[PDB]
Amino acid sequence: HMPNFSGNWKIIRSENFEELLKVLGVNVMLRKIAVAAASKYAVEIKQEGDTFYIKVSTTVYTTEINFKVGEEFEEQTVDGRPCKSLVKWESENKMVCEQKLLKGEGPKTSWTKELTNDGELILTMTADDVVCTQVFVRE
Ligand SMILES: *C/C(=C/c1ccccc1)C(=O)OC
Repeated sequence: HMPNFSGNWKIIRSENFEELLKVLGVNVMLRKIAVAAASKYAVEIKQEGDTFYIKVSTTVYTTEINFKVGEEFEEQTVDGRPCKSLVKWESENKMVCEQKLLKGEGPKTSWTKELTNDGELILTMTADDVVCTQVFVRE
């Protein structure tokens, strides 16, 4: 088991989170409470080959996804709406996920995760023209 995405990550920066949530139509007071909650984001990943288990948690809330690169799975937008998601590799250490809402119309959502050369995990989340960036380090 060589070094890959696998491991336990804690956030150290969080740029544009508030504006992402605005685009997704979250009200001011909840955006502010979500920004506070976001400085305790922790991520646990177990990666085997193509196949991923990911646990994202804050203080009061936790979610898990399991997916295979290339195969459709069901999950949620940053704002809770169910969606069909599909993950593709973009390079050795970057994956990108396109999301389509199960029900309704709304903004085009996507995320990426990427391991950098100096051992950080970077997560981007996109809603239309707005890009949120979160940097994590090994716990
Ligand atoms: C890693 C991750 C990111 C994410 C961001 C926004 C919407 C859905 C997913 C995730 O969900 O892993 C559980």
